[PDB]
Amino acid sequence: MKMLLIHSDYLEFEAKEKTKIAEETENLKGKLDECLACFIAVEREDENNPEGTAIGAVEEIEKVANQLKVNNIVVYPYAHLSSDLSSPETAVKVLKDIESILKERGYNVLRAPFGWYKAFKISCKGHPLSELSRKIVA
Amino acid sequence: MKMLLIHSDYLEFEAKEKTKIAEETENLKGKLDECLACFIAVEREDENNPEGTAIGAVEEIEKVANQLKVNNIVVYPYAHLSSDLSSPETAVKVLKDIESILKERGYNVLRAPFGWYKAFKISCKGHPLSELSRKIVAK
Ligand SMILES: Nc1ncnc2c1ncn2[C@@H]1O[C@H](CO)[C@@H](NC(=O)[C@@H](N)CO)[C@H]1O
Ligand SMILES: Nc1ncnc2c1ncn2[C@@H]1O[C@H](CO)[C@@H](NC(=O)[C@@H](N)CO)[C@H]1O
Ligand SMILES: [Cl-]
Ligand SMILES: [Mg+2]
Repeated sequence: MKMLLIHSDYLEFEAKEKTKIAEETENLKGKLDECLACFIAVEREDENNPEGTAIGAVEEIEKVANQLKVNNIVVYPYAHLSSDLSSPETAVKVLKDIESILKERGYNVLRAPFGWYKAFKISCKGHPLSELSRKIVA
Repeated sequence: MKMLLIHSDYLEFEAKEKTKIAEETENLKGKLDECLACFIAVEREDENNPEGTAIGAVEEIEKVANQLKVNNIVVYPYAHLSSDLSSPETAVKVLKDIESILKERGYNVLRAPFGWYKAFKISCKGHPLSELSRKIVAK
């Protein structure tokens, strides 16, 4: 799994174009202020252990989110972070689990929909811990 | 080299804090509209051929910019795209070369400062060619 975590003034997105793997969700458009935007590519190795991957990913997000005193999290599928992707069924499973576990831990989570081409706007705060890269190996 | 190309309504940045490897510059704030924002990690393999790498990079930028009818290009140093980075000296050499080559080919380029912490803002247009990853192996 590869993740880029961006401490943002806001993240706004709008689903524009369907792909063959687009999921119809209740958040085709969405916005979250004062948030950690987590851009996530689910990778082929993740298929070995989808559940452990989600757990590892949540541990890293919470480390960052707690250091920054941030409760708003956007889980944003971002397949461009890796050229070794998992299958779509595994990827959906892992993204929804990261969301589900974060909500159980009291975070305010907005999941952007899987399998769409989307427009987005972001403003990255630019302090020393505002942009962080994490590689998760379960 | 790893590149992530994003077709944007705009890209803005402001340098905030100097890292220990910051490039000396006066270009500390900048904005470019209707651009292809090119986030670039220069990798250690690029050390064997910095010239071919910049040429390889520009070739890929050109193919996208021509498809999308874009003339405005941001060259934005982005180490997080790769876990196997080049030296900072090689990275700047390559990024500068990318800019100068694009400039010779008629593109307008904004180059974001290397080794500074920057605030930034981007609006990605959201279509199938609006975000592209490219791996450049130099010829
Ligand atoms: N292994 C994977 N990890 C994360 N995301 C994945 C994926 N496989 C497919 N996707 C999703 O399908 C859209 C098209 O590839 C991807 N779309 C995107 O990454 C958008 N940023 C484009 O605007 C994403 O929703
Ligand atoms: N091989 C390389 N390729 C591209 N950029 C590189 C580099 N080595 C160092 N940098 C730059 O130094 C900052 C601190 O690592 C890097 N900073 C950044 O990538 C910010 N966007 C996130 O901190 C970047 O400016
Ligand atoms: Cl979804
Ligand atoms: Mg738009």
